[PDB]
Amino acid sequence: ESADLRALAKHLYDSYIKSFPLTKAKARAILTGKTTDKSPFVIYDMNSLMMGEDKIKFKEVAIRIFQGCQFRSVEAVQEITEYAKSIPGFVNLDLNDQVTLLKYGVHEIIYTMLASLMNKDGVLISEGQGFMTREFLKSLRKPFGDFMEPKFEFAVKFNALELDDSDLAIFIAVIILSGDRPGLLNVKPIEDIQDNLLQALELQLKLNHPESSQLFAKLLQKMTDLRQIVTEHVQLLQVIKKTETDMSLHPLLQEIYKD
Amino acid sequence: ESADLRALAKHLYDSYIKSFPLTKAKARAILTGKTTDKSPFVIYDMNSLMMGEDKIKFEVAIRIFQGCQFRSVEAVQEITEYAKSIPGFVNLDLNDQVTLLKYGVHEIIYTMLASLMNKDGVLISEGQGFMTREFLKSLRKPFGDFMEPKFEFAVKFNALELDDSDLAIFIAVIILSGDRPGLLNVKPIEDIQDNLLQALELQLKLNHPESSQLFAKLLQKMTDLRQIVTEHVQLLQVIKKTEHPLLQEIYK
Ligand SMILES: O=C(O)c1c(Sc2ccccc2)c2cc(Cl)ccc2n1Cc1ccc(Cl)cc1
Repeated sequence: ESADLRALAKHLYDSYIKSFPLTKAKARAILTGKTTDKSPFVIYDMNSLMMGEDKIKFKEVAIRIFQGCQFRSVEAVQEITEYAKSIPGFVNLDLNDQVTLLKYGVHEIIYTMLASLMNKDGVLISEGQGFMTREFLKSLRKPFGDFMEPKFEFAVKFNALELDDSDLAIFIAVIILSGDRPGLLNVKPIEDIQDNLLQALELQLKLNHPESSQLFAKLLQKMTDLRQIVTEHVQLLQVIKKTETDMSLHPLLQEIYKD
Repeated sequence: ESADLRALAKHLYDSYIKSFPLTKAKARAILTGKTTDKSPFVIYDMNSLMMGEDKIKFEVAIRIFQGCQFRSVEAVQEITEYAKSIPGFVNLDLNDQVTLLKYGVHEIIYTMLASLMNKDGVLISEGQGFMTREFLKSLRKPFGDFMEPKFEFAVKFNALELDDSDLAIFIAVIILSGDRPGLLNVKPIEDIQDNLLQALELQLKLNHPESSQLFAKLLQKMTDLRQIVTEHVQLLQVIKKTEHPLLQEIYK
């Protein structure tokens, strides 16, 4: 029945609101100039980089950003995990599976919501207080100049679909409850929920975006882009783990990463 | 007007059946042997336990309370789904919704843990098990005292013979407690609790006419509930001193 799906859309939107303080809609207000939010201090060079500790709340310059990006990730992990817990069925699954959905589905979800924070020119940082240009990032040191660039490439392809937060919440769920991830014990109950999530999404996109022909297919097809950018990341991470054996990864991120 | 409260009373009860798979009527049948159709595997000492993972699919004392937490999390989800059926619950400020559940869940979980409990132990795994109280008292410290206070409370609580139709309005009242720290807009909250309480007060009289001042005795147990949770949280404090990083994060 329609009504059962649209009621599941409501439920997940609501959890998404309750688990993610910087929504895409908050993000876009800041990035355009609406008077519902005030303005970001742009960081675009080492000079601005250094009023940045003064103005907005917050060792090589390139690495200090990394360990900042890395701390943001763990907060984002902490946040997606809370959102999964609301996904009907998820907590009832086997527990070894729950950790395997999270461990693999987390990064794909990061880079999806990181797109809400990005436009062609840069990325909000610090709960929106900051904004860091794409040009600054790509100009950093020879391992680090290439970390956020393919994130940007995806985000501009992705943001063109013009999803709002309420669509995103359902698409986030499908991502989590995949069923094709390595090491799952009972894929069938997973697949059964994801079938329900896909149904919900399918309806939701047709209702929210009635002129957007085949947005469902175009949405789901972007699950390929995400996969590939997780792959470049992991590989790129292991380079600096031995360029700077000085630098440390936080334990929960450590667990996520199982080469 | 009493029609609305009788109407609220069944709207909640129906929502409670949809939200909670294992009801007190259901449990009660299993405990008393009345419904002989199925009989729960019982875990009375060590060797019954290791045998129990085979029958009911899921150190020893650690694995036990660890499984005790997995079900809390499941239960929280069933509570949350129920909450959203309470008239006007979803109409409140999303922050106030999160705060009512943040502080309300534990009180509700021991309440419905009481439906699962008699003098001698507690039903486990959707009732397909029964773990003896004496087996859980034999656990290592601090684990041998964990469920002992809860057992104490359930016997007193189960002594007010409440049914699921009662508990349905009761626990609603727990959730609309306007004194949870950090609320932003309390009027609507207290506005719903004063409605739940009217409906609970009527429900107690009609369902328990011979039970004198039961309303009052129910409201007094909410002292024993709050005291229980306080007592619970800081034993999880001293278990943070005795014992995947992904797992710790699912369990907050
Ligand atoms: O998942 C279960 O059914 C369960 C469990 S899980 C378990 C089963 C066997 C050995 C260790 C843990 C449980 C454990 C204890 Cl010490 C007390 C009550 C327990 N239960 C029953 C329970 C039901 C509901 C809620 Cl809210 C919390 C607990």
